[PDB]
Amino acid sequence: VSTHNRDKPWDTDDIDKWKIEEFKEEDNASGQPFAEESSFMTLFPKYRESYLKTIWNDVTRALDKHNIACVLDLVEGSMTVKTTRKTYDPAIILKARDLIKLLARSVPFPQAVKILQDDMACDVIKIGNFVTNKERFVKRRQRLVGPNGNTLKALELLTKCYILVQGNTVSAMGPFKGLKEVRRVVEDCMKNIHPIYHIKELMIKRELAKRPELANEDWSRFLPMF
RNA sequence: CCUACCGCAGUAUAUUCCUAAACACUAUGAAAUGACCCUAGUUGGUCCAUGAUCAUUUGGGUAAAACCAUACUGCAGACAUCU
Repeated sequence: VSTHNRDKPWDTDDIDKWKIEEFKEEDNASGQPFAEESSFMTLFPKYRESYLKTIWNDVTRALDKHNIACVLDLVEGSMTVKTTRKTYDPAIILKARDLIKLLARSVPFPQAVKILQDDMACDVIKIGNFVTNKERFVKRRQRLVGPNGNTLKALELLTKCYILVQGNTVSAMGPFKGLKEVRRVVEDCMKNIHPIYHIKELMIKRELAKRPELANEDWSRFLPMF
């Protein structure tokens, strides 16, 4: 019910709106760097520490590709990413903040480095606050993994996203629709709705998306209630 | 009578060619709207015809000296007259 909405004839259906253009150093017509240095700081758990000790230079090399300074201070236990004068991309500092958050949340660096690509996007879901009891929290966290990781793989097959369940956080790296789907699955799993309940619904949704006629109509009649 | 050690002065401590590297010079073309660096400036900093900063190869230069140890060579056995 989009009341009082004007028409948009300038929009073209042939143009791929989902397409993403690359960026270059000459892309900005200002010709000048950022006026103020912008930094993002995160903390990491102590058990990550030594692993970061062995990876950080490589991390710096990755940020050396994107002209972003980085620092890792063990005494505060913090990692900070800073924009530089040679930096020309305004969103790469946000992607570096996502990178250090993913590195703190136990995502390995060969997987975590791909967040610097424009296509990838990450979501960190906090699951410590849903239930207070320890045994129920452990059980519901094991529901996501299941036996031998299998349903977790199914969740990957549900979303085409890298999913890592560590401590109080679920880290998901992938497309935005898969991020929203795995957010739904993780929150409903922490609210004791079983993961297979959403896995079967996602499979039925994919089968309905296979048929364009079913995709035109509502899937709620065909799909079982949950 | 001789030999070795002892004293002092020397020589060698690998040699020749090619090549790699460092430092500096020299030859050629580029200079005052001169060149370089820094989240970078109401005049920032550094170098600069007393040669900066890039090239181009033009060719040659430097990498010692002293001492110890080892091996060899030579010089002398010296209390110093000299009026």
